[PDB]
Amino acid sequence: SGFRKMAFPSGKVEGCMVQVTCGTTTLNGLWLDDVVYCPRHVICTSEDMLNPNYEDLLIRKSNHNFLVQAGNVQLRVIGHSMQNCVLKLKVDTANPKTPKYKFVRIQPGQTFSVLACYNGSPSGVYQCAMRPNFTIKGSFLNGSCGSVGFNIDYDCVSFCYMHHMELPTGVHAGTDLEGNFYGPFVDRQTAQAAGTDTTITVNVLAWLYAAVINGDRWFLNRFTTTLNDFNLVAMKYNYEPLTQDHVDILGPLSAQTGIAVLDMCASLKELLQNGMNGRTILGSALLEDEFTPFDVVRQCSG
Amino acid sequence: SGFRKMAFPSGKVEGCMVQVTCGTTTLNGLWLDDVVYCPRHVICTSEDMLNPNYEDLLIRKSNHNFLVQAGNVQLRVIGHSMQNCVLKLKVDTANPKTPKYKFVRIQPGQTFSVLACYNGSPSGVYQCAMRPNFTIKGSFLNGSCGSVGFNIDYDCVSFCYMHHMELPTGVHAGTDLEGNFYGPFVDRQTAQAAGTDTTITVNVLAWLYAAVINGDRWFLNRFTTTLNDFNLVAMKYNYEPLTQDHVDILGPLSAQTGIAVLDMCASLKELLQNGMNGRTILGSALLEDEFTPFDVVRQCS
Ligand SMILES: *[C@](O)(C(=O)NC)[C@H](C[C@@H]1CCNC1=O)NC(=O)[C@H](CC1CC1)n1cccc(NC(=O)CCc2ccccc2)c1=O
Ligand SMILES: *[C@](O)(C(=O)NC)[C@H](C[C@@H]1CCNC1=O)NC(=O)[C@H](CC1CC1)n1cccc(NC(=O)CCc2ccccc2)c1=O
Ligand SMILES: [Cl-]
Ligand code: NA
Repeated sequence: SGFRKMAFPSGKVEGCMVQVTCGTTTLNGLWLDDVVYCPRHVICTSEDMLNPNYEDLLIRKSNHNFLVQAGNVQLRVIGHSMQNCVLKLKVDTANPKTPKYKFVRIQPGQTFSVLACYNGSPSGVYQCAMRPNFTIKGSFLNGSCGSVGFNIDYDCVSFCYMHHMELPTGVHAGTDLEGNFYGPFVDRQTAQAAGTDTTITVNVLAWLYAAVINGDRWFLNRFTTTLNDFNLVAMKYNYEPLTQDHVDILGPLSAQTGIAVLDMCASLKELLQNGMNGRTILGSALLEDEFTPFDVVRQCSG
Repeated sequence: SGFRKMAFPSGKVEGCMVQVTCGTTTLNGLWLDDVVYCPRHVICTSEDMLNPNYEDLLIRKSNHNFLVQAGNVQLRVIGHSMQNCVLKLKVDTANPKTPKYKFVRIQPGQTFSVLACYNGSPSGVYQCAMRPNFTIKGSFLNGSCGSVGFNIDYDCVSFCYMHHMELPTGVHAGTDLEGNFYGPFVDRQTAQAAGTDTTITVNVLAWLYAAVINGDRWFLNRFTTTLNDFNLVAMKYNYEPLTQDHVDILGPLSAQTGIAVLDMCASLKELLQNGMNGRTILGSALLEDEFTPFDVVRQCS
């Protein structure tokens, strides 16, 4: 038993990480088949950052302006293509380490794993949620851009995130692997607002289920609640409202523990209104909202 | 910026993970060169588990009893050697994915990454600290035995831990790769005590430093304390006493932040003496002691 923030093993993705250099700027790219994917701002000087015209800036570049290094070997860039906020460099070699893979767009409240890289070398791996405001609380220094987030489904790597920038609050923003931002963000050096973050209620309920599986039972009451009653309490503590769909998702955990989703909602209800009375839950003094029901099932059952 | 529990990438160690079967028991092994290491209780049936004579139990086994599998491939076991609490199965083939590696015995206080496996398939990676009472707060289901813990220095993999068992309190216990148990534990199904854990003081300071680098400033104070003054309040709140070596190890974070180690020791005296009152440092309402000074550096420069 036990319970940690756990990430998918990084192997299949370590094999796709390369270094991309354009003049002064070097950052990380994703080499799959004969394409390398990286953020388009690789072309920007720090002058360009304030207010780039990526169209004009890319016309100034030719394939030979792009240095791609796979470990100790360079890959000749033959083509290049701007797709929204990513750059696709067509290269003369196909990644023989290319896994079975997918590009997906994750939803708020869903988690993925981040392979944090620098100069095309994997440095560290960790688990993130896409916040309801389409930001991530990651760990990125300069040189980490084009690091990716991913899930594995046995054989298949799902690529969902590429890291582009850090916002004034210290939270991070990136794109899907077709180069569209999550949220109202642009690849430019200007102060950008994220908006009010909210707690991922369905994930918090999942965490409380993980707590009971691991034998923290003190916060359980014999009470139940309706979805509407829970929700008008919840709104008040800035909690994402809970739909029938969120209940159907929590179902398998209901069943592993024999506690109905709505009895657990009554338990959450009481925690927001009473607040933990200096007790802990999975040795935490606050409620955790970055574990999906899938995360909890993956770990507390497989 | 930002600050996360980070694990080393698992690619190198994923290459070395195999499934080992003895009769009915199946678990994870580490395959380096032409040798697979695994926990020895692989030879046990669940009655044996209660009080095993590993010597007489191993005697009954021959190489053919030992099914080893690398994905779909069967490796021919051609020799077996019990070393403390690990089995060394010698096989006909060198792992061609064997990284540069060492076997190390980490100290209490130090972190490593865990690659959790089932049926010789990696499933997840997480970061642990070795507790002062030689337990780990792992995440381990049945099948995870033979899961290994490690650090990476550039290209070289330091193997430090192999998973054997869960204690009555929910924490986990294992061996180095010479199969000596971390702590006063044996591979018997019998209730065993870890006894009093303590807070790793040097880690709390490094984490306080991680906080300042990230702009959690609020707990900084005009004051500075002495080691002796600091340690008197440490003894009380069940913290490991602080030594010159600990100050010396915190030096580089001192350099990065411009905050003397004993200025920061005074923010901590403060916090233990007044609790946090439910205020948050890097959005934790409790003090974190599972980040080393090297882990904060590695991640904050
Ligand atoms: C990547 O491009 C990279 O890793 N290699 C170059 C970086 C990674 C960043 C920087 C540190 N942490 C990260 O996550 N990305 C950037 O530097 C972006 C590029 C922009 C999309 C075009 N970037 C550029 C300039 C400024 C910022 N952010 C900040 O300066 C902090 C927020 C802020 C606050 C006040 C006013 C403006 C901006 C940035 O992220
Ligand atoms: C491995 O043998 C394995 O993965 N094999 C398939 C497991 C790993 C376990 C599974 C659950 N969590 C883990 O860490 N290890 C064991 O099953 C050990 C083997 C014995 C050392 C030789 N093991 C066997 C029996 C019992 C336990 N522990 C418990 O039952 C919990 C603690 C407890 C409580 C009260 C009284 C006694 C023990 C065990 O870890
Ligand atoms: Cl906490
Ligand atoms: Na916490």
